[PDB]
Amino acid sequence: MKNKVQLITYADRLGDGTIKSMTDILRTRFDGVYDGVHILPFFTPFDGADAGFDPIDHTKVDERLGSWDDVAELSKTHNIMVDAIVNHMSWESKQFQDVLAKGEESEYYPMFLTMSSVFPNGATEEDLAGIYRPRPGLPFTHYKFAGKTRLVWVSFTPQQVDIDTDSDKGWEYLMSIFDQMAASHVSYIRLDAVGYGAKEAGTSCFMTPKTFKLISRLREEGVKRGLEILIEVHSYYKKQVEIASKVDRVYDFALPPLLLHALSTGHVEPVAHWTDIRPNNAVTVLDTHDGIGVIDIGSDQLDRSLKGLVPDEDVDNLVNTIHANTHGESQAATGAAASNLDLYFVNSTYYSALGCNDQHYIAARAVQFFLPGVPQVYYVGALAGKNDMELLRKTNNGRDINRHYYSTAEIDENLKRPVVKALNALAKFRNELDAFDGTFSYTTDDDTSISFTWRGETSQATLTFEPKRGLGVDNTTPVAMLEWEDSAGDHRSDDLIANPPVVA
Repeated sequence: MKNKVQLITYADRLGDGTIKSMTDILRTRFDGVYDGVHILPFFTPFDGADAGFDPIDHTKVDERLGSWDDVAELSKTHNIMVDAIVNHMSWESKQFQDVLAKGEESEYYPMFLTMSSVFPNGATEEDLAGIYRPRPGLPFTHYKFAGKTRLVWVSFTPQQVDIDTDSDKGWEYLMSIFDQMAASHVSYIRLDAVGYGAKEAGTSCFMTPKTFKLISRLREEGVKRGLEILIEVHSYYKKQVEIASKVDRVYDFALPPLLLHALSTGHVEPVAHWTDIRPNNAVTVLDTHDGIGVIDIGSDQLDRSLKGLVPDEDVDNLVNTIHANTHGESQAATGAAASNLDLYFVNSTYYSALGCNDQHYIAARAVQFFLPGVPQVYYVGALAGKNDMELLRKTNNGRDINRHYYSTAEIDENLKRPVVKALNALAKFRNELDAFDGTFSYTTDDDTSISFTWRGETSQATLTFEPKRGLGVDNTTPVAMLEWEDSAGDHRSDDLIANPPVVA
């Protein structure tokens, strides 16, 4: 994966509402800032229950957004990341509908998992009780094949039926997705829910040895077609290190809450600990299209005795600090859980979660960019966007607080803001200084300071991070200082908003 900053966006929420327009914005408003883009699911339909992640036909661009030719056009200037939903598909798909009608006589019967597919011999209570669940209850719902009631395996909703990724028909379907992505010159494939894609009786059915076999099989199919795969898994931070040592690339989901904690408390030991052990074959983010995940630095949720990167209490204080910093907005957007250790995510933009503090926000991005891994900026954060309470009240979907629709006019207005201009200059710096294509090191005081250093062929840069200096949502003291060396010698910026860095 290219070592340049990327944008994460919906095609329809950045510009006039189409892939073509989104491409226009990227090329004219963000030249040299974002060199690639993750286009969130744009298949048919894009505007369903789960905002693109529940398509009926994964292989067809929603014609309201554009066409595969539009993707191919974009590929001429940007590396493109797209989602491949490999674990399940719509119960309204023609394949599953054919099974409801014809049952075992269906061409696609072997394509879908039932309880019997995994447990042809029965299941004990321990067999079912042990399955790792992203949703309450057991992963089964009732469908009638012809007229016989079957328990279909459903990891998420009853409308999303799990495919047998070991079946010929299942693999044929997955490769039809890969083939279309290759034909339109996609570079990167985000494998959604791949951690659930392998079922094996007696195991948790989540990231088991069979799952890694499945991931390695997808990788090889991808390389044959010019595709690189990326896995998206939220798990206890020790699992994450284990997982990343077996796959090409993962997300760094610990960093977003680690930086909220650091900027709110002044403590840098957790960030230093994570820097020391974290997987470096990573994609770095602060915001995503989902909520801010706190699961990723807390205790293991199956065995709470495995403690996270900060004590349980600091996990709880991180949730409540977002609530305070947003003056209740994220409370309205986040469903309660009777305890914040039971939370998985907090619904809020990252800018709003920091209380809209520009110095803190740019510092957070700077740390992101200086840690090994490919950085991504979510489009709301690219525009330093505040919680969208109007859309939230209109849709009652909590995650829409962080999914504002940006018209081209709103984009240009926000490009006028010094915090946004600081972020664009910072990404340009991260793309243009060859120090980042070199070797990484870091030093630390104890709990006061941590310095990230990249030394390359013709350049060097060191980012010092001191949240202790500017505690408080209203503070204007910089907490990130920058020094670097380029063609024009030694340079320094003690304020990344007022004196954003530029490379010779």
